[PDB]
Amino acid sequence: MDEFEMIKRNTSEIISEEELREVLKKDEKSAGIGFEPSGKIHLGHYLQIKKMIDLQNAGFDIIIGLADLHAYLNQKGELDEIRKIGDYNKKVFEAMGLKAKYVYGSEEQLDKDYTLNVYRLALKTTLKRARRSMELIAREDENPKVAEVIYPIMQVNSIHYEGVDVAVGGMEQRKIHMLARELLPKKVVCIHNPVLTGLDGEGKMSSSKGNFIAVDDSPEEIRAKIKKAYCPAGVVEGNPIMEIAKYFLEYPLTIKRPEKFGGDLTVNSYEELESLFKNKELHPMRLKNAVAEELIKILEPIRKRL
Amino acid sequence: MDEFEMIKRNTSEIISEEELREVLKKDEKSAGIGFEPSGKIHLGHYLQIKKMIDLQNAGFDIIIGLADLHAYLNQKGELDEIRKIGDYNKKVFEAMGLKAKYVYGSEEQLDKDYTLNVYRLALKTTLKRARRSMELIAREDENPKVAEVIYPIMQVNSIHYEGVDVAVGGMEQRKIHMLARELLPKKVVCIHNPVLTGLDGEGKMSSSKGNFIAVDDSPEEIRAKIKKAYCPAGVVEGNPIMEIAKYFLEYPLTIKRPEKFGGDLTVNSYEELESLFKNKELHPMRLKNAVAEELIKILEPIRKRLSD
Ligand SMILES: N[C@@H](Cc1ccc(OCc2ccccc2[N+](=O)[O-])cc1)C(=O)O
Ligand SMILES: N[C@@H](Cc1ccc(OCc2ccccc2[N+](=O)[O-])cc1)C(=O)O
Repeated sequence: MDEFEMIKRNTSEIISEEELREVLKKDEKSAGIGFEPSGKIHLGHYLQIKKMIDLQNAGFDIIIGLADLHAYLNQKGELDEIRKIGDYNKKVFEAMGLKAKYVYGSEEQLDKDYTLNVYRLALKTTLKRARRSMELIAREDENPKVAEVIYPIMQVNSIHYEGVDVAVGGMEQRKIHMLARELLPKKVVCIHNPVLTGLDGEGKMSSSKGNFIAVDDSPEEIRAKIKKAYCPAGVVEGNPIMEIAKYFLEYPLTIKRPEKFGGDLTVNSYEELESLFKNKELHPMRLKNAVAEELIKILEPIRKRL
Repeated sequence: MDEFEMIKRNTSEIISEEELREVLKKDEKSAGIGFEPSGKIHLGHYLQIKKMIDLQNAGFDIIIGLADLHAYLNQKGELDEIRKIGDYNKKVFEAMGLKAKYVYGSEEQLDKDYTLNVYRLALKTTLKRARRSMELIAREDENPKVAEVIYPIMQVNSIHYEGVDVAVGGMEQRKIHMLARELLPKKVVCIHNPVLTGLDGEGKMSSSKGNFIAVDDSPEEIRAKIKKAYCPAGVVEGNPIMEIAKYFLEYPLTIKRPEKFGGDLTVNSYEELESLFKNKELHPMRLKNAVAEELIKILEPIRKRLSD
């Protein structure tokens, strides 16, 4: 019910709870997230988009940032019209149902007033702090580059020119946000979403890793990717199919099971599901076939809307 | 003599010797230097301006850069209207005889096309490279700031957007210029002028430490400032008064001396003067007063034009 807990849902960290409550009292508020344009949109993008719609529905005006520059800066893509990728990216977010104010990076990040504050910011940032903020975002080049330390201050100075009271992002962005809370004049609050494990089970879910499900993928592809996933019995930590169960699932839900071995088991909470998978009452194969079907149902509207 | 040797004169290093010749053969040609604007213009600035005039005499169109932006980036000053300070510096350089295209930094270091190339350059520059190039130009901060690593690329990028075939500066700016030779497509020629030691002798000449002789200093000060200089008999290295004779005074010179100790002696070259000090044949009080009197003469026209 309460808009606080609706926002706090599935959020690993909120800095801070109290500070959020004070700016909830304000009449007009803004929340902002930024995405580097990626070819295929995966589930980790959806989870963040969910929380923006939660803030949007809570009265927030939403700013979504497309970091077309950081593609060159972080060597993500040496393509000119990456905006074309971001166009589709912008379209996919609208298909999910988030009407926001999409601000491309190249529009606002070469202005003289902004570039000045970037140097002003570099006057207060130390080399050690900047590298520390990029331990989970950068590429960790053997011969590191000057662009690595420019990425955080541009990230921090962007938050300023967007003036968003709420700054959202993955847990990867925790350190740049703490740096931004230190240097920026206004103390924006930070909402950090959990990092999804991949279907490989070894690393985080990223498109380049290939361990990703796409809202654009075909129903049979979702069946196959899940069928091969790292779903171990008695494992809830590091289990990606259990992560899908925690976030993108709707309760109650019916799991088909013949009565000889148990019976149709309707679950009403992930904590119920977590207790049954941990004590080995539910088999991974059964969990995979169940989680797959709802995901196909949930991503199907977003699919046809494209 | 020839425009080469006039340009080589009193230069520590020229990268490259063969390249400068090819630049001189080109009819149209440009050379550029840059200065962080300071309140008082000491002798160390005059030496750099001289070599621009030597480049200007050879036909090089000259560009002087005023690093108004780097007044904050290196924390040289937090004052806003540094322009008025640098505007006084403009006329000061003209009195020395240098008419040039003065380009303020802030008027171009914030453009869209310039800023973008800074990032594109940061995608080819490593952190260790920029940190080493800043060794002689740093503030020796305990916790280094990101602005220290940003500074050299802006220089390397400023050199590009000025397209100056000849990039000239102090010997401390060597590594920044060696970075521009590696990164920039046009291999600009580098001319490195020596570093003048300060009157204290322990440090170098800077407007901060106060061990400087300004071109607007009053004639009695030049005598008193030189009177308390580190002039060690028999040492030419690290001798500031010796360096004044090497780069600024004109020859031949006759030092006044009673006959009993050798009489008035005629020195026709700094090498002869350098030989006498090593051979103890010349006392510092003599060399001090002699160097001072010749200096006020040289600084007299520049000093008068500033007045009124
Ligand atoms: N680091 C991300 C990419 C990224 C790049 C720039 C960026 O700053 C812009 C911004 C910042 C805070 C609030 C709102 C906005 N905004 O412009 O809407 C945000 C994200 C990644 O690793 O994907
Ligand atoms: N480093 C100096 C100050 C300094 C600042 C900027 C600078 O680059 C600009 C430039 C460079 C070469 C040719 C032309 C131009 N230009 O843009 O006119 C050069 C020197 C000091 O520490 O005193």
